[PDB]
Amino acid sequence: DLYFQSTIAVTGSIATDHLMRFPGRFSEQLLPEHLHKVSLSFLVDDLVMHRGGVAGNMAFAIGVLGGEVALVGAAGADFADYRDWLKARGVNCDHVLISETAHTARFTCTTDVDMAQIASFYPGAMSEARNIKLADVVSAIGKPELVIIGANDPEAMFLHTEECRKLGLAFAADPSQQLARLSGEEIRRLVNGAAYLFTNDYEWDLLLSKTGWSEADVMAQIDLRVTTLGPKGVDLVEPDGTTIHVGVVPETSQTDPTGVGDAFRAGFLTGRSAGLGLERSAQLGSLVAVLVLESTGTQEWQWDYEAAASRLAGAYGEHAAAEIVAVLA
Amino acid sequence: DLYFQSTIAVTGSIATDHLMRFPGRFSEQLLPEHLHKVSLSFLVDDLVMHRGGVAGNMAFAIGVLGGEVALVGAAGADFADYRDWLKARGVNCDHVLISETAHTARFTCTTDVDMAQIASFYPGAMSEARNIKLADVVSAIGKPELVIIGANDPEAMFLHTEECRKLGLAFAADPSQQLARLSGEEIRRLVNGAAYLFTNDYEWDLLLSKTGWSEADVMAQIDLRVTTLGPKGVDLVEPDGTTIHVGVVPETSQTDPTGVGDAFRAGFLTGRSAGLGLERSAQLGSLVAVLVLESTGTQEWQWDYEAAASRLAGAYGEHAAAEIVAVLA
Ligand SMILES: Nc1ncnc2c1ncn2[C@@H]1O[C@@H](CO)[C@@H](O)[C@H]1O
Ligand SMILES: Nc1ncnc2c1ncn2[C@@H]1O[C@@H](CO)[C@@H](O)[C@H]1O
Repeated sequence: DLYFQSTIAVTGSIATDHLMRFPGRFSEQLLPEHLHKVSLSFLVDDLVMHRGGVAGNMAFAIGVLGGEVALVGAAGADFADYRDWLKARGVNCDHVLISETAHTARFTCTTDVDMAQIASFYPGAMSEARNIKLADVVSAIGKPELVIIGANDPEAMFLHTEECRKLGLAFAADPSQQLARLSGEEIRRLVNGAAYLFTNDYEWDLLLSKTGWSEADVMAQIDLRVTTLGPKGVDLVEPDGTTIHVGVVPETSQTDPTGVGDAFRAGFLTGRSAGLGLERSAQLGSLVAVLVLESTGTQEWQWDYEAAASRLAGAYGEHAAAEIVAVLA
Repeated sequence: DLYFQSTIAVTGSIATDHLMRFPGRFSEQLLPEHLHKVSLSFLVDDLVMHRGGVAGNMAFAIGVLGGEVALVGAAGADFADYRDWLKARGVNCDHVLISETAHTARFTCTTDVDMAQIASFYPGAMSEARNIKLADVVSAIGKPELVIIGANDPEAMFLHTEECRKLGLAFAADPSQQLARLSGEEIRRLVNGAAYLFTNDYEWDLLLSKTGWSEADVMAQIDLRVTTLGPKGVDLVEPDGTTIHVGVVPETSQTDPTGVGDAFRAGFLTGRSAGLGLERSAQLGSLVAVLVLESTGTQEWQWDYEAAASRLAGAYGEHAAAEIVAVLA
């Protein structure tokens, strides 16, 4: 592709999140005989609304961190206010498709005492993301260094990936939130040639369960597997074997785990974009991740290059801290 | 209790239900390693709003069937319209507590291809049900023949049960939807002296799991256990052993399983109130149940004493049909 260069393009959902808390344990209610057919209803304690969508969340964090970033997804007419919120953190919202008729997607999530999460996602306007052409985005802003293919309209996820394939754009397969809806055929066609494959360990097992793939089958198709491991940090795997592991940044609170994955990805890719190695990028990712864990909502954390250095030092040593803080603003 | 007699009083929730469909299988996404901590998000196909709440649903069906019924629960100021809907089917709504400040409860439910259900319930005004005194209801309308203690504000469930205990009113323990939220101590104190204990088989196992009780411990405290069994119908158990079983009324469609339990209970109790035996009452219950299964929403079915006779005959024989249709309007 001989077109001019220029950014991270974040594709994926744009939504309003309704986050609720169940003051009990989901596992305790999940009987393994009855898992053939669940019958679950959780009386919640709390209900609160925040800006969301995987693409919204990732684009926001890249912007906070000072990265150049374009948000590419479909929203309802209601988007104008959310746009202003994103633009305030430097997010390019020019290529957001605004539906003439449909409402911005709605996420309804319940979190339990162990940070387990059970949620529904109503697409609304998201379904129109299949009508967005990345070719038009590239035309206007140049080739991005990376396109993130986040959870989105299932058809859009594939069309965007195919467009990256034919445009010769590097892409990160980040199907996370959609693995439950996507068939094994649908997951398989998103993976080949990915610079990065992002998931957590559950989703990793779900992917391999539904694809019929072994880990070896996947590593042959991708440049890097990134698998977050909850409290055990993150694994960075290479073509066949080499594995870098970074442990979490210890949390002061487990408030709300929504968007923790999105935040890690944004920090990590920002790190990678700034010439940081895999280990250092994952350490920065882990910090943004914990900042999200300690706040309610996905985009309600702050940046403060002083507190960042301090925390990174405390978890990873002062070499890590100094290396990360430097390659930034 | 030497106060004058008169009705079924239905206590439990009053809500707005948001019902969604996941065009996949929950079980297929539920990995049994990862059940320690789930991470589930379902892209849904459909979102629709209907009148709901266990008490709303049960009171509605008793009313449709021509029964005398009083609805006792807490709702928001928004209740006026829902009231008119209930009154149109003969439901006494005089003893509904209307919150000055809080919103009518919200149920958000996702149903999969196998009729499994995963849901959140936001109490809002329901929490004020703990301020309702059944003594005041009894004062105004006389002693009901039965009080149903449906899923409600957890504290209200117990206060209502205690009030039935001291007022000497027969009550049906129907904790179904709240078993997930209630502790084992909280479930245990709802059961003693119940004329009926209603659940499905999952909830039955959940109850015994969380109470630390054996089936024998429960049967010693209640007059009858009624355990619905999905496609395998319903078990009616007696103090120690005698078990009547009634199989389902074969469905023409599996549209929406929400409120199927509530409908069975309403039909069964209506049957019991009309001097029908346990078997005949469960057969009538099973019909209301299938009528709910075949419609979207909980209160969107109809009555048509001609089609009722026909269906009952087809499933249970024409003796059953004639016996049930007779003791009604
Ligand atoms: N199935 C889904 N499809 C697209 N986005 C989703 C889905 N489930 C959750 N999300 C978004 O992902 C979360 C953060 O990772 C929320 O902000 C929510 O809006
Ligand atoms: N946890 C709960 N507490 C009270 N009512 C509930 C709960 N979960 C579901 N419901 C109500 O029960 C359903 C029917 O049984 C819905 O109409 C819903 O409003």
